[PDB]
Amino acid sequence: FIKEIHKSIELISNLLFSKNRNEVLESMDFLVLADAFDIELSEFGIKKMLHLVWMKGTNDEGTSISVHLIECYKQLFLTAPDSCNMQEKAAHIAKNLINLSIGASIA
DNA sequence: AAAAAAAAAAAAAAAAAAAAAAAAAAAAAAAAAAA
Repeated sequence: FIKEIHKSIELISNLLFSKNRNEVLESMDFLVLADAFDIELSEFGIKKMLHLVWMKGTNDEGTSISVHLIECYKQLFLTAPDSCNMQEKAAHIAKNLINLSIGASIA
């Protein structure tokens, strides 16, 4: 089942760049639900979410791709467990933001 | 607080109009021959 889920992550990393809006949105929700667990290649899928910052649209109904990407990365890398103070809230946020740019390419 | 209804968007198939290309017919011009 884990091998088939990894094949699924490999296919959803390609389906992120489709033309339908709801396909991209449910693909992003699937990758967020995978990375809420500790699936190994799921992080790779999250990297291909980062190139969804460019696809813009002035439609103004539902949630767009970038407006959903803000919420996805906010839940992933901009939160901490709520038993923390204000100080280590910012420390965990800054640790996640620093670790987001350690093993990074130019793109 | 949840469910139902209405509106908008998406996908597939079909139809209409315009543009381009092809074919046919008619007319005009030139040259040659005969009385």
